[PDB]
Amino acid sequence: ERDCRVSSFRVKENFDKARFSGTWYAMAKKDPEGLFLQDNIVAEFSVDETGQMSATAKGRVRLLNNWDVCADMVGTFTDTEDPAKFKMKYWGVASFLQKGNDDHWIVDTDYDTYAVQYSCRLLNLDGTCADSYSFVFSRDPNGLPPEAQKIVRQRQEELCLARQYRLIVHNGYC
Ligand SMILES: CC1=C(/C=C/C(C)=C/C=C/C(C)=C/CO)C(C)(C)CCC1
Ligand SMILES: [Cl-]
Repeated sequence: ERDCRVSSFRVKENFDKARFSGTWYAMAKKDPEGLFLQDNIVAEFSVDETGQMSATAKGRVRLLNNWDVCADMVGTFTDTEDPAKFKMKYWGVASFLQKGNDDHWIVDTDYDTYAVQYSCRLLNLDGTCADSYSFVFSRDPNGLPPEAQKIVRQRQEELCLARQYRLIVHNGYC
């Protein structure tokens, strides 16, 4: 019954880059295919005088055969016609870290408590996502208050992802 076409997904009305700036702690994630950030994930968002949003991110990644490594990433966002939908060019401060360019949607936020992010890297032929990821962020590293949690759960369901998240631990690995 639920519409899981990516083109159907609502995102944050009148998204405000300035209000979104600062530190966001990843509390949960739905993983894409392939190498991804593992845990201890913290993002720092900024916006400059011209209005270009950028970010940095720290987090543990496990390069295969179980090598751990605190990845240190940089992201720059290109605006689209939708104020909450961006193209994110990203890379690591080290050359060998993953680079690429992902859709970056702010699905919902209240700016001072929670944010829900979404990226579809590849569509299915029916308009659903073949390869997605999603972060839930909190301003407080100790987690969301119940009212925000309940909103986030609704957004998770709307993205057709609600069963597919895992919690992210923060234990000082970085
Ligand atoms: C950059 C960046 C983001 C995603 C970064 C990613 C996905 C990094 C992946 C790194 C890997 C896989 C390293 C292993 O080589 C998110 C969406 C958190 C917003 C904050 C800025
Ligand atoms: Cl569930």
